[PDB]
Amino acid sequence: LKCNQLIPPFWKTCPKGKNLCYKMTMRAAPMVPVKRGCIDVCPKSSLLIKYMCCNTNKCN
Repeated sequence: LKCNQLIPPFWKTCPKGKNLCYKMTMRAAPMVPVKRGCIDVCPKSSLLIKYMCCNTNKCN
């Protein structure tokens, strides 16, 4: 599995046992996926911050 990076097509390889891709967005303004990488489990949505979790190549 590999995920995206922020702006640049650097992508970001997932380490073993950490094979989601997330992108962290705002609840108030999910315009910019401001944080990005691979995670063990789904980071959960909050009031101020939203996620989308997945598992696909250059998903996120």
